[PDB]
Amino acid sequence: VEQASDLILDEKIKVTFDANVAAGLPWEFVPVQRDIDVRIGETVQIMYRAKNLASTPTTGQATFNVTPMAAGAYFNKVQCFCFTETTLEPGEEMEMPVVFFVDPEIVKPVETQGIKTLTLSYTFYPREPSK
Repeated sequence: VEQASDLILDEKIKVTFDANVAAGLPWEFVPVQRDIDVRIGETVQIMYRAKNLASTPTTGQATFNVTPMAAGAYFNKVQCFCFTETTLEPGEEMEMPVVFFVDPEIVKPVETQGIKTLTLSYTFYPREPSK
């Protein structure tokens, strides 16, 4: 429950935040690190930041693949929507904290049964008017 010390068993499980960007979002979408580890539950704060480098406002509405393959379900980002890139005016600095961990429920089902490097492949590529 945006904390996990019932479930923080020892697996220092590595995670690989695959941030990507293309024309469609002309924003300096910085990952904080490529990757982290969490003790399967360890609520770590990882920010994200986006400077809008269009010379016009853009939207953002960026697609992802929230999984290495099997898992994704077990990707404990915060719920309630809040990846708010949405829209920015030309020069505006979006930044937000995310708090994150891997669910140790990953080490339960046949689905995963071996999967342990979580990744979210984020693709900032919706639409620019012109940068």
